[PDB]
Amino acid sequence: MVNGKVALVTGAAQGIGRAFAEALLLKGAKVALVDWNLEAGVQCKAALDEQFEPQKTLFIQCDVADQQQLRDTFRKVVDHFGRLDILVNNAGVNNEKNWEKTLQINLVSVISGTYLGLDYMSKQNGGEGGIIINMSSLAGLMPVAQQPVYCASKHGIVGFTRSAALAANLMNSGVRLNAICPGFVNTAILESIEKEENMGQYIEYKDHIKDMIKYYGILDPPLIANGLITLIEDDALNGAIMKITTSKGIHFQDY
Amino acid sequence: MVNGKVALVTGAAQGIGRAFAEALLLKGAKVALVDWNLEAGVQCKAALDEQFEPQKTLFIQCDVADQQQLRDTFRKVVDHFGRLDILVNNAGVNNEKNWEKTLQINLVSVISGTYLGLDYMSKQNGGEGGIIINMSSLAGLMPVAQQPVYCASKHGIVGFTRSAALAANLMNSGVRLNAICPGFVNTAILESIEKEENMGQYIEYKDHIKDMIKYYGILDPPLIANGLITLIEDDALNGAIMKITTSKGIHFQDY
Ligand SMILES: NC(=O)C1=CN([C@@H]2O[C@H](COP(=O)(O)OP(=O)(O)OC[C@H]3O[C@@H](n4cnc5c(N)ncnc54)[C@H](O)[C@@H]3O)[C@@H](O)[C@H]2O)C=CC1
Ligand SMILES: NC(=O)C1=CN([C@@H]2O[C@H](COP(=O)(O)OP(=O)(O)OC[C@H]3O[C@@H](n4cnc5c(N)ncnc54)[C@H](O)[C@@H]3O)[C@@H](O)[C@H]2O)C=CC1
Ligand SMILES: Cn1ccc2cc(-c3cnc4ccc(C(=O)N5CCCCC5)cc4n3)ccc2c1=O
Ligand SMILES: Cn1ccc2cc(-c3cnc4ccc(C(=O)N5CCCCC5)cc4n3)ccc2c1=O
Repeated sequence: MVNGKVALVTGAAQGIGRAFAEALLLKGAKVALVDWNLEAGVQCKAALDEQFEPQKTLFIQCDVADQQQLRDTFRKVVDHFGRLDILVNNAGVNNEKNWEKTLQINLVSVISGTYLGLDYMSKQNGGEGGIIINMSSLAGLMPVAQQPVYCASKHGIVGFTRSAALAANLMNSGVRLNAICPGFVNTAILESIEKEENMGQYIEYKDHIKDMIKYYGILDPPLIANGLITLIEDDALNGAIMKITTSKGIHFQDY
Repeated sequence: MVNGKVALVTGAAQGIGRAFAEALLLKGAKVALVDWNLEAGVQCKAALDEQFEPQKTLFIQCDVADQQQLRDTFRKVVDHFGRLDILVNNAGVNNEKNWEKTLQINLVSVISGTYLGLDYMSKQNGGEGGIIINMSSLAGLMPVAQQPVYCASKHGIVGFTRSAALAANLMNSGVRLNAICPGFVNTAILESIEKEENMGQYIEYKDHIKDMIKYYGILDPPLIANGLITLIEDDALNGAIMKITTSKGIHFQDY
């Protein structure tokens, strides 16, 4: 069940994040959208208000790269609603010129948010348990030539997820950690490859990514949401890596 | 071959780095030791001077985390031996309490050093070619419960190496990138898993990894040097993952 549970989704004003938020609110959940984009977040919240209830959503503007901001955002989330049951970490960028910030946002922020969610969720620290869902890509399971740091960040995310799952199992925290790896999703992050200001030296080789995209296909963000509702609804699923593609669909990386 | 080539090996004051430096100097290559430990580097340099020629070693104190020092160390290394031919990125600290520093030292520093090596080594830019070998662990392709962020860093190293190999093949830089994934190697980093000021919250489960170490045995740093020499000697090896264990031995991750 999801009804009555509090969900905290990072970067949920557009793309996959807002699809996750819509799915969670459809199943019934008080949802906190945190995002560093003020206008995008306000527009997303005002759109979600029209079909859902006004009081089941809460927008917070914060940069997940900052640590004090993330801690204070978690403080506001748990203060407003009251608890925390689902934590989805999907705030990624495709900047290769400033790859340091890309690594700080994709990987460091994921681990920091996971630790904060364990702080506010683990039974040892006081809580009932829950789920923490980390969003990686198939780049975390296979190499991508035109974006090395993004591949490294996704690999780090998947490794950290499938190790922290075993850790949390050992610590009796009651928190189950799973990772979601989509293929290509029709979002804005897909048009970033076409620009050199966040691609840099690899802007000359952006055609290979387009060829791969055409060969495989493009996934609707709603379908990705069906993955999130599938891991949450299953209690006996800890550390499993969800893979979403076109031909196969929603399956798992049998390790 | 490395009969007269120049190698920048990282973290060569002690442990695996010292074995790499000894092997390379035995083969005939000038070696630039880099370390953040003044005394540990000075003693290693004195020993290597007493063994090999005085002029084939150059010790430079630098913290690989600091970007300015790292780019101001490559400058002196290339301003001393003239060229750069081998780049061994080997600098890992196990510290889960300050996991931000661990991530910065293990993953960010390796990527920055690889980018500097491509800047100073790519055939199209001003160079001739060479090899960049990033040191990883078997935890780079397996989950480890008692150290999640270390697993994430190693997964990032593996993914970045695998992707950057294809990238460098695509840009015609002539630089070959490979990664090494040893098992348990008898060094001074295994004593850090028995320290609560170094492992933090996972110090109650160090027995689980100690059981694994006793089970798979331990490895001699000379074997990792043999693996490095095997990687460098073969010109048809780009992106191959180097696995060293005690039963199979030196072999490759067949992806
Ligand atoms: N869209 C795709 O085709 C794929 C995306 N993913 C992953 O899904 C995640 C999100 O999906 P996208 O398609 O990229 O959506 P997107 O284009 O909407 O980008 C994610 C959103 O997160 C927010 N965000 C970014 N950096 C942030 C930060 N530092 N602090 C707070 N909020 C921040 C922004 O609102 C941004 O629009 C990313 O981590 C991405 O790597 C996974 C596989 C493929
Ligand atoms: N020893 C083992 O059993 C395993 C080790 N490794 C890898 O080997 C490396 C560790 O070397 P070991 O010989 O095992 O032990 P070690 O800890 O003695 O070697 C690492 C050395 O690197 C240097 N170093 C650390 N941080 C630095 C920094 N920021 N700047 C400059 N120098 C720095 C220090 O001199 C340090 O002693 C790591 O890269 C680790 O991932 C891989 C698999 C298992
Ligand atoms: C059957 N099959 C087999 C292989 C396969 C591989 C991929 C596949 C392969 N490289 C990828 C590299 C990067 C990303 C990614 O995160 N991006 C894109 C760029 C913008 C940022 C967001 C996704 C990828 N996705 C997708 C589908 C299939 C597939 O359906
Ligand atoms: C046949 N076989 C099969 C599996 C296997 C697994 C490992 C194996 C399994 N977890 C590992 C986890 C971490 C590290 C590591 O980097 N540390 C240790 C801690 C201090 C920092 C440095 C190495 C590991 N090494 C080793 C050998 C075999 C092996 O020989």
